[PDB]
Amino acid sequence: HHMNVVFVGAEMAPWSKTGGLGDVLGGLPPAMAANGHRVMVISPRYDQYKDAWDTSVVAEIKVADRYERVRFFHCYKRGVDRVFIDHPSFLEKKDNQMRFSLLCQAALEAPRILNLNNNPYFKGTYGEDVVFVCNDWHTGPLASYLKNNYQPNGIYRNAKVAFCIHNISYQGRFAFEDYPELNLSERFRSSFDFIDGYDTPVEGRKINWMKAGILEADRVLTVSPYYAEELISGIARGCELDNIMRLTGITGIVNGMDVSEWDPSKDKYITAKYDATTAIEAKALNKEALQAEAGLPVDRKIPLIAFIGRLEEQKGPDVMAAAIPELMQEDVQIVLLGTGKKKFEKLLKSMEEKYPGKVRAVVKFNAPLAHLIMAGADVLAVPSRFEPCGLIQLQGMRYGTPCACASTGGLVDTVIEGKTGFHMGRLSVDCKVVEPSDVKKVAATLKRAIKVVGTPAYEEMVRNCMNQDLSWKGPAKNWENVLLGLGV
Ligand SMILES: Nc1ncnc2c1ncn2[C@@H]1O[C@H](COP(=O)(O)OP(=O)(O)O)[C@@H](O)[C@H]1O
Repeated sequence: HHMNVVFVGAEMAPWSKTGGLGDVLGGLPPAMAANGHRVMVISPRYDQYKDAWDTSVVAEIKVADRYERVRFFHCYKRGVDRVFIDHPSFLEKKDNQMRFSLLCQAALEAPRILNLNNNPYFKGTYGEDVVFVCNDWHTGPLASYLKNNYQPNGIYRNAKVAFCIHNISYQGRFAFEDYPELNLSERFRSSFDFIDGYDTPVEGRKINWMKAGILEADRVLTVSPYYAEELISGIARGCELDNIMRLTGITGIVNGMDVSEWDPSKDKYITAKYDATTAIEAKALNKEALQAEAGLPVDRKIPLIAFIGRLEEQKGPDVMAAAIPELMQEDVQIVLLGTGKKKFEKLLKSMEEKYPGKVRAVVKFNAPLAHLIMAGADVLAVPSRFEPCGLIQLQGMRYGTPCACASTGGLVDTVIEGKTGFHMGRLSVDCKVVEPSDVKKVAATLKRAIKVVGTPAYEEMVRNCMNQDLSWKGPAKNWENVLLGLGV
């Protein structure tokens, strides 16, 4: 009931963030700390971070051949030991395994060779009685490395490791010839062994970090009970890949959100701050502000749909694009924000091209506009092919922007038909294709939603969306309940 928890991962918010691998490592740790636990977060140091004080300690780490020395910078925040692995690989305007071999290894060092009494309730060295939580493929090998170099000769021993699957789309798939460069022994080789892209003319033996991660760990996890069930089942399509393997007894906990960064009542990018009680009328102002900014006609009576995502197959921009002509039979505005492929970037761009005054396709990392979008949009459209957690709909609801979404993944957990949004049905999972039945559902659902807008029930829906707790408080209790199971 009083465990030491060490979180490892490539990205770590606020410092190194892009996808919701960042947010997870930024928010879950302190929430877990606030539950009276010794909680640490090891991740690489990508830049010369300000509150990042070198604690001088250095390990030397065996990578391929070269013996590599790492610096350990520290910053101790929010009840949480934030540790940063320093090294010149971690600064690059290939040698990809190297860096994260570094990472997993260094992360095995910081628990012992660091004395850190900053915590008012816990002193000394973290110990060798740990629970490791490994995140995404980048940390796969850690479980392995621990059994290789520690458990045989008395170090850690009764410790355990949980592997968290943030997105099955990225597995860390490498040449099988590159194996030995991990200074792990053959026993573990079999766990990495992968037959990639079978039957297709590109099939090839491969090394798979996630696979290793998954197979070697004491407990496996993902970011959503429905996603867990989608995997355990068969739907395990990471798009290009499929099933990877008969996944076994995996466990899913819905993510929380960074409720401080996204807080309509304190947000500083948007024209009008609000809570649930003034949402409707402030959202109108934000909406018009948005309408201007997007050079669309300013009119609060026009329902505005929003799409915000990386323009990749997983987030269904092609599908969104196909549905536009249909929706343009209605008096509605659609604002899309994201950046990804070319084919999609121009798919949307052509849509703006065809209906100006009604469609605006924006292509950039405009964080300010995302906020503005969240504040002013009436519905968020999230036609995902697959969706492990989803941060966009959590953000949306926080801002009272109900969601019309694909009935896949974490959206099934977080978006309730009638209370906080509108399910669309599940989309064809053949990423490379655009099912006309899908184009139909998407269109259809969006039409319903926009018809709801600006009616009493809609305002209730908004209120529901705002009145949830989407902090890490509830999540963190679920996580710990799992980290309990692990005996340590
Ligand atoms: N153009 C953009 N500008 C600002 N933020 C963006 C943009 N595109 C995506 N995002 C943010 O990144 C996320 C998109 O999906 P993401 O969570 O990265 O999926 P995954 O974690 O599976 O990679 C959203 O949560 C959104 O807030």
